[PDB]
Amino acid sequence: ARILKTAYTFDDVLLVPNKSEVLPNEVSLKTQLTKKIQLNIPLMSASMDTVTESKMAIAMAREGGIGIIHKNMTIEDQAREVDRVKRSGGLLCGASIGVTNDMMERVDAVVKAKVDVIVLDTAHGHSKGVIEGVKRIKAKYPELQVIAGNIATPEAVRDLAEAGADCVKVGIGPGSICTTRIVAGVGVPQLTAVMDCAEEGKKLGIPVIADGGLKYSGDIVKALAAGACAAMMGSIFAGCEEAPGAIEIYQGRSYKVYRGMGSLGAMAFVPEGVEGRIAYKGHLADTIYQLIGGIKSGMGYLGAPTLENLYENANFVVQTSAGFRESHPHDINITKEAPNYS
Amino acid sequence: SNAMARILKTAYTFDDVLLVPNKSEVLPNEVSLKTQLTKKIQLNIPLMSASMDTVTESKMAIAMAREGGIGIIHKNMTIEDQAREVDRVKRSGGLLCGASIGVTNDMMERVDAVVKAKVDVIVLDTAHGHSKGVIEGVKRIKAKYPELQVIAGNIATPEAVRDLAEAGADCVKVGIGPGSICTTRIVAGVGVPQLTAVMDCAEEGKKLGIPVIADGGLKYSGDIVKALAAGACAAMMGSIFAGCEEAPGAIEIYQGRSYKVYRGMGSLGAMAFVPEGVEGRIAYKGHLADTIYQLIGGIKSGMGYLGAPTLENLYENANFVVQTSAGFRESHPHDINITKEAPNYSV
Amino acid sequence: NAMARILKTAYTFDDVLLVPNKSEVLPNEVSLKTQLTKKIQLNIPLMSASMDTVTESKMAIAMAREGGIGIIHKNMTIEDQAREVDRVKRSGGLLCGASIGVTNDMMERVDAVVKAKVDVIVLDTAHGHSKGVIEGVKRIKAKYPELQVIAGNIATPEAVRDLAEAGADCVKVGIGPGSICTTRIVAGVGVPQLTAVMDCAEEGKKLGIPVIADGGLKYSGDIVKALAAGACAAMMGSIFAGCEEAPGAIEIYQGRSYKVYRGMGSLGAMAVPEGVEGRIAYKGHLADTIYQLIGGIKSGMGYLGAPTLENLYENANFVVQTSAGFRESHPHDINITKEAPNYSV
Amino acid sequence: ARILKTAYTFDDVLLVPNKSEVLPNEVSLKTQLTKKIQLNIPLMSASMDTVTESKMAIAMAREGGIGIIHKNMTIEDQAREVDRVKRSGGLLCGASIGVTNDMMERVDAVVKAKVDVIVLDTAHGHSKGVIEGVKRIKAKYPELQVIAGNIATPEAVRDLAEAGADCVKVGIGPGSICTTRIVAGVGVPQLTAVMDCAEEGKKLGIPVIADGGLKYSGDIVKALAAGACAAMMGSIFAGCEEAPGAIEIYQGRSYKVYRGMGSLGAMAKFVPEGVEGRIAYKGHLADTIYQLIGGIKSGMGYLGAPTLENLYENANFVVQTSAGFRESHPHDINITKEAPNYSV
Ligand SMILES: C=C(C)c1cccc(C(C)(C)NC(=O)Nc2ccc(Cl)c(N[C@@H]3O[C@H](CO)[C@H](O)[C@H]3O)c2)c1
Ligand SMILES: C=C(C)c1cccc(C(C)(C)NC(=O)Nc2ccc(Cl)c(N[C@@H]3O[C@H](CO)[C@H](O)[C@H]3O)c2)c1
Ligand SMILES: C=C(C)c1cccc(C(C)(C)NC(=O)Nc2ccc(Cl)c(N[C@@H]3O[C@H](CO)[C@H](O)[C@H]3O)c2)c1
Ligand SMILES: C=C(C)c1cccc(C(C)(C)NC(=O)Nc2ccc(Cl)c(N[C@@H]3O[C@H](CO)[C@H](O)[C@H]3O)c2)c1
Ligand SMILES: O=c1[nH]cnc2c1ncn2[C@@H]1O[C@H](COP(=O)(O)O)[C@@H](O)[C@H]1O
Ligand SMILES: O=c1[nH]cnc2c1ncn2[C@@H]1O[C@H](COP(=O)(O)O)[C@@H](O)[C@H]1O
Ligand SMILES: O=c1[nH]cnc2c1ncn2[C@@H]1O[C@H](COP(=O)(O)O)[C@@H](O)[C@H]1O
Ligand SMILES: O=c1[nH]cnc2c1ncn2[C@@H]1O[C@H](COP(=O)(O)O)[C@@H](O)[C@H]1O
Repeated sequence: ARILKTAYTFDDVLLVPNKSEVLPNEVSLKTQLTKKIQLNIPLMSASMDTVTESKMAIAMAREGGIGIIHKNMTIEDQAREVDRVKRSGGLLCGASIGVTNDMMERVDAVVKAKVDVIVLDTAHGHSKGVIEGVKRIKAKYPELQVIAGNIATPEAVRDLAEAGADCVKVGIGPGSICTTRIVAGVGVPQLTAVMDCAEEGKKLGIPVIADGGLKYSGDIVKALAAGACAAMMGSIFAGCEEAPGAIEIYQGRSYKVYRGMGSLGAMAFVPEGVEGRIAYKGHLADTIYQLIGGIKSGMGYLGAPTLENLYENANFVVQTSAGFRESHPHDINITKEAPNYS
Repeated sequence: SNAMARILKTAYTFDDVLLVPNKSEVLPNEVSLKTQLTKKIQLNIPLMSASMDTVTESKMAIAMAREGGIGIIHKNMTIEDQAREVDRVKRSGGLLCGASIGVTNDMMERVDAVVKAKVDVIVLDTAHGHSKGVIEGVKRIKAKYPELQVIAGNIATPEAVRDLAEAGADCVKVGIGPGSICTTRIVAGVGVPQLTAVMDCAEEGKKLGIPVIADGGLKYSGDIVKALAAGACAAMMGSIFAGCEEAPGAIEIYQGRSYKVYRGMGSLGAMAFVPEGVEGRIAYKGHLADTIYQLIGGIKSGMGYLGAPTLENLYENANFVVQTSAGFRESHPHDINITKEAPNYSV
Repeated sequence: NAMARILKTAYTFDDVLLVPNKSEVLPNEVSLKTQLTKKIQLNIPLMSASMDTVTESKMAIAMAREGGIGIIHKNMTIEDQAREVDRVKRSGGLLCGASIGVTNDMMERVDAVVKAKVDVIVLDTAHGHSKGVIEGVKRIKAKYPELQVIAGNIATPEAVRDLAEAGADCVKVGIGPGSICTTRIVAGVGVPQLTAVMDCAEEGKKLGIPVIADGGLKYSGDIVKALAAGACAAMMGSIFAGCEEAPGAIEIYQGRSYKVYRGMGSLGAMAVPEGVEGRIAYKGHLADTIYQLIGGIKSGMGYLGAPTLENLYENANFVVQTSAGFRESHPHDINITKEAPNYSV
Repeated sequence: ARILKTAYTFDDVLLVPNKSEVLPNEVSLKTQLTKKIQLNIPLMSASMDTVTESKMAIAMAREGGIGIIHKNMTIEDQAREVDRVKRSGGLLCGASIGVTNDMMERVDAVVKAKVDVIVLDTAHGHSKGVIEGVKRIKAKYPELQVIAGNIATPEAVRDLAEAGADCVKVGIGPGSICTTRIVAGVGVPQLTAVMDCAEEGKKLGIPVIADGGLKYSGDIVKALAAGACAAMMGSIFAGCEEAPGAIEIYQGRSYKVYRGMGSLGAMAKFVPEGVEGRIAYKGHLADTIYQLIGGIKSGMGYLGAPTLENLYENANFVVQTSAGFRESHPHDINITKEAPNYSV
């Protein structure tokens, strides 16, 4: 038993500005999710039963990103949901697969529906089940793009690449709704996790996704600058009109339900998530607009016209909790709504 | 030129660190939680209830033993009552039982009584185990009862592990200042953050062949995983069990909520003074079995994440990272209004 | 083939404290004079922010009368800004500064404030380490070789060097520390201010170019830290936005007096945002606030044995405090029942 | 301009238990305030007009410590105060002195009242005025014991000892009522200040006082283990019935006034370096001292120290994070009973 290092989350770090010749409106946000799949913006909606069904997946795709359709539904329903996305004009669609007895049956149905990428997503991606699962899928569908997760170490990146994964998803315990670190003791602060895993993925030619723990548009800039090809979000999208669930009103405020897929409610037991509510945000398009503007602003400050040189030119400093207080607005009574800050 | 620097080492508590996932070929339902409390005493689960007058009498010790762990009967009662309590556990189906002993004029009379009642382990229990009185107490007890299993505590340094081991202790108990009801660090200025204490003591124990117990400061199942991964053979809890039906004390209702009393053994109320503990209320939890179910499930999850089929394998292959207070905020659920109870998480 | 990296820990004012020095100088014996630029001297090292809720001619006149300087904001027509500079210049030859953006009409605005005899212009931008600001400085110094130019905002030594080479007479440091700023949150970018000022001032001293510590200052002691770290001057928005001389009416809500204060990057000021809009306490007249700030600075210089600001820089030593140190540093374990004029909660 | 190191306050550190052959009841709290002045317990009350006049100094001395009579009164009044303490049984008494035009005449008057020790008390002890003040006092009164302060660095210890100080007082900005670090930006977190200065004092044979920022008895143990010969407190004693000021009731709670000497109110008796407020009434000094001493004795038992010197020689600190601090305090308990040595 040894203590390796201090590991950082997004709130621990800030990016140092670079000499720039590019204005935010001039930068480009295209990214390769896999070698075969390009996205116009590097944003993905989480594969959760309170975040992404076909309604969300279609809107994400029209905005330039992609939704991963959750697997808490019949194989038949999930193929139906993937098919609904694909027939809505050649939109990209993903679907979640689990390490289950019917894994291949479910894969078979979503490929029949022409899914563009599957996510073999589990609480612990660095495992015999996932590794063998990836190898079976690629042995039957060599061309099927496969994201495998979730992981938090460079050894996991190497092992899953070696299995045939086309992309790996990073994130153990940083989710807004996640208790894995509290109930199991396990996880890696997400900025260090993405940085160390992306470094290994660059050496092997495999992209990594930064999944969970993102709250503000500036957090996405950090995750991309740390080397992720894309950022996955549940909380930021669960309050949008296109996520599942009705709008509930209470004391003049509107809400949507959001819960971990390891929460008691979603599994219906020793849960690794919680259940609750988040503010209703309106249409996804308004949220995406603010995320993309802040990302383009950060790339302007970093002198990055596109996303590759962003990682190469990224220098972080660590801030203390007093630095964090300086970074947020302070010593002001904010009386007006800001569209990208709360 | 090169300058002089003050050598101050940082020590960590459970909330300072996280376990890094390992490659895993084991599912949580396949791991084994057996542990050796002492070379002679095996537990089916690595959990102990604290020797406190608001946590463990015979009712709790019986339930802990039936769940696969052990309870330590507290000594805030007559010698005859403590022997009766141990005896009641031992008559309830050969269950394991422990009893707390103090550095007192009547120490051996109390030891004799609980030995007569067939106690399986005594805990020579003190605020400062790395002391002349505890060292001599262990020697005297082992000279009279060479086969009697003795835990000695509490301590926080490898030197204390070495000295108590040389005195004849079969196991040592680590924890100066981490307990939820404890003020030792505040009033005396003394203690060691518990994750570092357990790690540094356990590593010395591993080299001497003596196990160590991680006593105090545990709040969530994941904290126990950290303590076991750091090398502790078992985890001792007061607060986590004190709200259970099987703990001493009536269930008290106030403004629609149910409470039980929990207090330090060094608080005024327990000692009845310069106290080193406080007295208060915690939420009623219901039956011990439901709390144990959640704790065990969390430990098994952690071992799955670390690929550990056994607790020795957990310790041998565990790596930690340090998190900052921002890391801690990410680790807990954040930016959500939690609306439903979770059986293993409360804020 | 470079890779992303974590360079170091960087500190804000609340992270550090100045170690007392042997002193042979009482606080009333110290001199607060400073060179804003080689050409311009200030009797006290304080500047009011170039914002439409902080500085117009009323504030700039009062700042200059106190011995500092105000920068007239550019959220107005070119003609009105020229008029505002002119009102300041007329009142006894007081120093005045004016804000300029990287815009298509940049040189037209410069022309008009030069005509009004502005003493310094600030090429004010969110990201001063940029081609636009560099080319802007060069163009201005080509048409007006002796016009003093401050360029900002920046946070790195590289930026100091690049703007000095472009011809800047002074550089302004601050990416993200402002009270009303959200740059670090929405874009992910910035450098904690004490470290940003120390590292930029270190480069500036090597090149003979001063640097301004802009943003994030809350108490008079924070200004001492900024000056000890090598800044020639401190610029404040929040500390001045509540004064009588700031723009905006005095608003009363539930027995408390307020004034509006907002980021220039806020939706309201621009009518994707990087600032917020709110209200701060009304503080009465600028003179009362400056008195407390100056007294605090003089006290600090007494503690550090510094008769002059250059001596303060040369002999200042900092320690880092933890959040527990910070709790010690503030009053603690006391129910404060009387207002202190230089301390609020 | 450079960052030297991280500096720590009491809440940043904990003492590691030692092997112990001494029980808390077997330890000795005796200490040398100066080479000439022994205290039976290592505690002093602050020279503040809401903490120490003759009533508090007499009570402090009878408990084995010492009070420093504040100077916010006429020279004649301060002499009478000192005189009351000395006539109450040869009790030890101290008196504060400022860097003032009447400095020597104030010293003359308290010397005639037979003060045991004067404290050349100032915001910045590492200054020419204090250095020359000490030299002048020791020139006229070579045997008069002189504490000089306040300071926060080893260099200040050296310069003050060279001036002739018999003891130096450490604390720039730790006071509960102090705003020095906020308004002037200056100070050193108190545990590091005491450790650095006391180590310098030990080399020179000059003791150092840990003055300010103490909240709990364990904070004093840390100050003494860091090498301080004594601890000085305002807040911990200002609520005692022997402190100046009436007991005031507000909404069923009892309070006394407590304020910095550099607050407006105290200076009026303007850029201040302190605040004014109220703290809880604590009853008689004896009950507070009893808890402080018990906690110190417990700490010394944990460290196996029969004496304050052995405590310093064998003390090892570790640093704790804010998560460590949350563990060190009681946590996850609704406290429902008063404890005499713990509040929050
Ligand atoms: C994202 C998270 C948090 C999540 C999502 C759904 C359910 C769970 C539950 C609550 C069921 N928690 C769990 O599942 N915890 C766990 C712990 C350790 C291990 Cl080793 C495994 N292993 C599983 O078996 C598969 C083998 O490939 C795959 O690795 C994993 O899903 C699972 C967690
Ligand atoms: C778990 C704790 C906190 C506890 C439990 C019950 C009582 C106390 C009290 C409040 C009485 N606090 C105390 O007891 N504090 C103390 C401090 C330092 C020393 Cl050295 C000792 N030594 C005692 O005498 C024995 C000699 O072996 C044994 O070491 C110890 O119990 C005791 C503390
Ligand atoms: C002080 C700040 C925060 C501020 C003040 C007013 C408006 C803005 C807005 C909200 C408009 N935010 C912005 O302006 N964000 C931004 C981001 C990245 C870059 Cl690269 C640039 N570049 C601009 O174009 C100029 C070219 O030199 C100069 O670099 C900059 O002013 C601007 C920000
Ligand atoms: C304990 C403190 C905080 C205190 C107590 C009373 C008054 C003050 C006031 C508010 C008046 N604040 C002050 O006094 N601040 C100060 C700052 C810097 C220097 Cl250099 C000095 N020097 C003074 O003049 C003497 C010359 O030796 C001696 O050094 C010092 O007392 C004083 C502070
Ligand atoms: O219950 C769970 N426990 C732990 N992690 C979860 C759970 N459900 C979803 N996740 C992860 O949390 C991410 C969402 O994090 P968020 O964007 O911070 O809300 C998802 O994309 C999953 O990777
Ligand atoms: O009053 C006391 N002061 C300090 N520690 C105590 C006291 N009473 C019990 N303990 C310790 O605290 C542990 C319980 O800690 P908890 O599980 O955090 O509530 C016990 O097992 C003892 O080691
Ligand atoms: O909206 C904005 N976003 C970021 N920084 C701003 C904005 N508006 C003004 N600033 C900066 O914030 C400073 C004022 O900071 P303050 O003194 O902390 O309130 C100004 O002098 C500018 O450098
Ligand atoms: O107004 C002031 N400003 C700064 N320090 C003060 C002031 N008045 C008293 N002190 C110091 O604060 C100490 C008391 O600190 P406390 O024990 O934390 O309340 C005194 O002994 C003085 O050293």
